Amino acid sequence: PMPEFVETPIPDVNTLALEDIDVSNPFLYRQGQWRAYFKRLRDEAPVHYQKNSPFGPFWSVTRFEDILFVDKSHDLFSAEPQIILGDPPEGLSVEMFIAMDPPKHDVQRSSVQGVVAPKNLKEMEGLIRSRTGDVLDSLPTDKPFNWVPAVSKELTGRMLATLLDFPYEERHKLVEWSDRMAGAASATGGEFADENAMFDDAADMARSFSRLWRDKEARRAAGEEPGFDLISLLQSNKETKDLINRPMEFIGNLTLLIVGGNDTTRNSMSGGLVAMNEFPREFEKLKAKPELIPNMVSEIIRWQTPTAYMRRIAKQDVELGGQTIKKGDRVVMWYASGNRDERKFDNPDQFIIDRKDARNHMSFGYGVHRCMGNRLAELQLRILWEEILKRFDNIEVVEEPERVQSNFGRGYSRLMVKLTPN
Ligand code: HEM
Ligand SMILES: CCCCCCCCCCCC(=O)O
Repeated sequence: PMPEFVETPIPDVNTLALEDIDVSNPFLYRQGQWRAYFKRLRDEAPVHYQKNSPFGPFWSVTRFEDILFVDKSHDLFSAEPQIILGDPPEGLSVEMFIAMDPPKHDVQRSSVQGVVAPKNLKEMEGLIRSRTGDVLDSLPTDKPFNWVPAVSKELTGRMLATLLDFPYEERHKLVEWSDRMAGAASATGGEFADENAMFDDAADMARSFSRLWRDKEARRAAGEEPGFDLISLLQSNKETKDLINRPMEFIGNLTLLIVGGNDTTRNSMSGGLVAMNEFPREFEKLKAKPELIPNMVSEIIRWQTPTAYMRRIAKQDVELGGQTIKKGDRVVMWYASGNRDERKFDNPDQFIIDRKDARNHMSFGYGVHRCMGNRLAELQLRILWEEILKRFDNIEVVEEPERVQSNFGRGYSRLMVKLTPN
């Protein structure tokens, strides 16, 4: 059983020899050391091998251009068998096409991609906007409140339910299951170290998803209008009508969807407020020119980088950054560093809503695995800020945010916000 990660003070990077820089530490983000640690790696060892880590030996690729190459080169770097830095609880490795190489990756992704196709998103836009306005209206305006459960987690759970047509009153289950899987100490240095609960969740999820498939099939056989959820789409296409007969594909694809959209959406929604707090001239610029919302959504996603990395394994020896990556080595593409690389972005650490190249961010990765839900993610953020401008003249963070323990998700568990209506 992987032991629990206990927080200790992270020293300055200059106190360390290059070979001893270990960025797998899941408290780097919380302690505000990630920026300096990744800068030193970009400047002095952009392709860096760490031989001593709790998750095992690994390479760190930290420059924007080098990450691009690795992410795009599925001929040289495999996404199998996992894309988190460590390993899952033995027996609890779920099959997900995010950790699959072409050509199977392509078959499975194509079988679900229609759920976030633009025509499908347009039909979801009104429900997303309704819920966003209802949630914002319900918020207190005379006192600070925790934005994380009140807004980010609330809207994300509703969205995950809509994607699977999951019972709304059980939506919390999708988040709880996703949080435990992504926060496994063995995989991300997260706080979830009870493996029995992970096995319990796996069975509860297989049963819940199986019940959902059979329930939707029955309702379909009864002539219910086919919805815009993944289940309805899967049951509407010849190749996936029998998907329940293949349980690895079924449970894997559905688990990937909810984990993929769980804390990414949550921390995108919270992170924009943190960026507004650090660069409040950005809020005045936005109020003066709302047209900049779409570009600002890209800049929020660049600055926050809700998912810090994706991991690969070298299919062969590969020369990169003056180093020889050996076949079988684990290679970690640090999006969180790539997006702060001044070789691509001027003033990278600065939140600039009118940033000309904000759309060039690598927060969704690049290559065959580039985030499938990227348009829905941008849609949710665009609606949130449209509805924020309608209601509030100012939003202030009145307390230092509390940040989540993980080397994988970059996020906030507590964000105290004071709203000023207009
Ligand atoms: C800003 C929000 C989001 C972030 C930061 C994010 C992050 C990522 C990243 C980094 C990847 C892999 C990139 C790569 O390896 O090159 C990915 C893939 C994926 N994401 Fe997201 N994502 C977001 C939104 C969403 C949402 C809302 C969903 C669900 C609706 C989703 C579902 C997926 C799926 C299914 C994949 C696998 C695609 C594949 O492997 O072919 N994403 N995401
Ligand atoms: C414990 C092994 C599984 C870890 C969680 C699944 C992998 C992450 C999938 C979501 C990707 C993302 O959110 O960017």
